[PDB]
Amino acid sequence: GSPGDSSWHIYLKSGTCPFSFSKLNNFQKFKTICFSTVEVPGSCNFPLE
Amino acid sequence: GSPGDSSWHIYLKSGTCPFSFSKLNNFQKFKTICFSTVEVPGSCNFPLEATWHYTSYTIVGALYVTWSEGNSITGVPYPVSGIREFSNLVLNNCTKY
Ligand SMILES: *[C@@H]1O[C@H](CO)[C@@H](O[C@@H]2O[C@H](CO)[C@@H](O)[C@H](O)[C@H]2NC(C)=O)[C@H](O)[C@H]1NC(C)=O
Ligand SMILES: *[C@@H]1O[C@H](CO)[C@@H](O[C@@H]2O[C@H](CO)[C@@H](O)[C@H](O)[C@H]2NC(C)=O)[C@H](O)[C@H]1NC(C)=O
Ligand SMILES: *[C@@H]1O[C@H](CO)[C@@H](O)[C@H](O)[C@H]1NC(C)=O
Repeated sequence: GSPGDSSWHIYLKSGTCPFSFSKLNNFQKFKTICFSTVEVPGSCNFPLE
Repeated sequence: GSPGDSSWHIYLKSGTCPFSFSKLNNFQKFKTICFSTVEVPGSCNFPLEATWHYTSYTIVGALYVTWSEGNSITGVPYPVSGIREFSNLVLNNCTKY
């Protein structure tokens, strides 16, 4: 309710993917994506800090 | 018995290894290999993919492989049996030596 999170700063880093997270909303073209939050072989990652 | 697998297409992809899977049988030279199917630190991988008439894709497993460089172990296309020392030579028209 009261934002005790005013001091904690949680944000994304830049991992090993050959693109950025905040620039997927620009006109980037792919073939298929399938995001996930558990480990899948053959996949890069964005850490969380 | 009856091949219900006539519609499912399971095949390998190309992972992060600096060579290909279908070209290890050519005359590639290594030092030691030790293939495995469970996770070992310091090893690249070939993913394994499944699909139904190429509509939707999924990832099933992997193949893990280590190596080191050398000139001791050599791939061979097919196991010729009976020969004491493996060599081959084709004369008089165009080959790939
Ligand atoms: C500091 O204390 C105040 C009151 O003691 C907390 O305010 C309420 O705390 C309760 C229980 O934690 C919450 O259910 C209410 O939502 C809080 N009020 C509001 C307006 O949000 C306050 O949260 C405390 N600060 C913390 C825990 O960081
Ligand atoms: C579709 O049905 C037929 C018969 O109902 C299946 O044929 C046999 O199925 C049994 C049990 O599944 C197997 O033990 C036999 O080996 C099958 N026969 C042959 C010649 O293979 C058929 O397999 C079914 N198709 C499926 C399950 O995809
Ligand atoms: C060329 O190589 C082939 C190998 O398939 C062999 O059959 C043939 O006799 C050779 N010579 C000529 C003139 O085609």
